[PDB]
Amino acid sequence: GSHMIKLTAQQIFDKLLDEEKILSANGQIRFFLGDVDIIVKQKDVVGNIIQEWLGGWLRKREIEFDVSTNTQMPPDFFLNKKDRSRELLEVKAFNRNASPGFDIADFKMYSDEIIHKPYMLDVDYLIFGYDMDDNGNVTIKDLWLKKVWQITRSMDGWAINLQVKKGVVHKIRPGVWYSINKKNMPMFECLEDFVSAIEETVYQNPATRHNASLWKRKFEEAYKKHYNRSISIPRWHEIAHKYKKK
Amino acid sequence: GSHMIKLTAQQIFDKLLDEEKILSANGQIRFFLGDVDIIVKQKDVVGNIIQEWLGGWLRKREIEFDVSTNTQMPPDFFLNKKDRSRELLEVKAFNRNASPGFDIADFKMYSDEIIHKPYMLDVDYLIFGYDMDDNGNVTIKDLWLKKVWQITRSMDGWAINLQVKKGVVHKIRPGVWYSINKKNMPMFECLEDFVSAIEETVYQNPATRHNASLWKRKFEEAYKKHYNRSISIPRWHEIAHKYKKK
Ligand SMILES: [K+]
Ligand SMILES: [K+]
Ligand code: NA
Ligand code: NA
Repeated sequence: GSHMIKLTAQQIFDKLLDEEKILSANGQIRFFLGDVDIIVKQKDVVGNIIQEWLGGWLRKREIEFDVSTNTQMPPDFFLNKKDRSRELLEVKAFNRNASPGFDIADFKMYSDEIIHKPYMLDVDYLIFGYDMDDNGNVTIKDLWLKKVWQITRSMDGWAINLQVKKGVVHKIRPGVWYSINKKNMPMFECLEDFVSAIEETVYQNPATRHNASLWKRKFEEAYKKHYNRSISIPRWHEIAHKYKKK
Repeated sequence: GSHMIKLTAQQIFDKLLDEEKILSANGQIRFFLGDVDIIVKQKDVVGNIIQEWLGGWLRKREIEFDVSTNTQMPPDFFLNKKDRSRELLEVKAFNRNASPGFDIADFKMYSDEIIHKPYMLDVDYLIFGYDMDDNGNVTIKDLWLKKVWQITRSMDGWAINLQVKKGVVHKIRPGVWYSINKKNMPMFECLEDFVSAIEETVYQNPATRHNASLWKRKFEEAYKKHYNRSISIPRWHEIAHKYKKK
C-alpha cells in the first residue's frame, strides 16, 4: 500500500549520489501533444524545474515532507512534518558552465528572519550543477549539500557579498565555493563569521541601519532560546582580514 | 526509406483538424531525469513550444519545408523550398482564456518589409488557441488559418492597432477576430484596407514619417512586379469610418 520513511538531508544527498546515480544519469524536457513529441531546449526552464523534480523524486520514494508556501525565503522542503524548525531543505540549481546564478535571499528580509528564526541558518542547500548540450540532453555534472555560510563570502565595499544597484542593497549573492583556484576572497569558515558579516552589513546598509544597534544581542538571545546554547558572534572588524584582500 | 510530400498551409490546417484530431487531442510538458518524470506547469513556455512542435509534426510526416533564420519577421516556415516568396507559414499561440498576447511585427520593420517583399502580406497564420488546466494537461481549444489583415484592426488614435508607449510606436498588435460580439472596431475586410492603414500609420508615426511621401506609389509598383497585377490602395480617410467608432 504505502510505507512512508522519514529521511534527513544527508541521507537524501547520499541516496541521490549512490542509489539514483545522479552524476551519470541522463534527462530531458519533452512536450507531448497528439501523437508527436519533441525535445524542449529552453535553457532557463531547467533551473526552475529541478526543484519540482526533487519533489517528484521524494514523493515517488514515499519520503515524508511538507512544501514551503513562501518562495522568497528558505526552505523549500520541510523533511520533518512534526518539527518545522529542523531538517530544512533548500534546492538550488545553476548551469555549471557559468558561475552560480541563484540568489540566497533578500538581505532586509533575511537579516530580520534570522533573529526571529535562527534555525534558518542550519538549512541545508542541495545544489544541482546542471548542463544541457545542443541536442537537449540534461545532465547533473555536480551535486552539493552545503550550509548558507559555506556558499557565501565577503565582497569589495560590503561585509557580505550582495547585489547592490545604485547604492541600494537587494539580495545576498553566493560565491564560487567549488573552485580549486584560491582567491583572496574565500567562503566563510564557520556560521559565526557569516553571522558577523550579516551583523555589520545591517549597519552598512542605510535601509537596515535603524535596527543595527540591538542586532547582536537580539540574535544571541534568540540563538540561545532555540538551541539552548550560547553563541559568540565575533566583531566583523577583527575577522574581516580573513575574507577581504587588505 | 523516405517519401517526402509538398503541402500547402490549407492542407496542413485541414490535416491537423481532421487527421491529427487536434481539437480533441491531449498533451503535456514533461521533465525526465534518472528514473523520475514529472509534469511541468509553467504556462508561458507552452506558446513558445507549439511552434517547435509543429516543426516536429511536419518533420515526422516527411513534409517538405525550410525554417526562418529571423525571429523578428514573418514567416516561420517556408512550405515551398524552391519558391521562398510563396507558401509562407507563421505559427502563433495564445492562451485561449485571455485575449491574443502575440505580436504581428515591429511596425517600422514591417512597413519597410512589405515594400521590398509585398508577398509577405499573403503569409498564412496558423494560430493555436491553447489552454492548460491545474493538472498541467494542455489542449488546443481552437485552431485558425488566417491572413494578417484578418487578425488586425484599427485603434483609437492610430490607423492600425499598435503598441504605443509614451508616444513611441512599437509592434503591430492583433485584434480579437474570433469574438461573435460585434464591436465598433472590426477586423480589416480585405488586404487593400489593411495596407491603407499601414500607409497612413507610416505618416502618423513620427519615426517612419520620412518615407511616407512616396510610400503608396512605391508599394503599388512593388506589388505589380511580384504579382504581375496592379493593386489599388484606397485613401485611409475614405475607408476609416468602417473601422473606427466616429
Ligand atoms: K530563496
Ligand atoms: K513575428
Ligand atoms: Na520558502
Ligand atoms: Na521569421
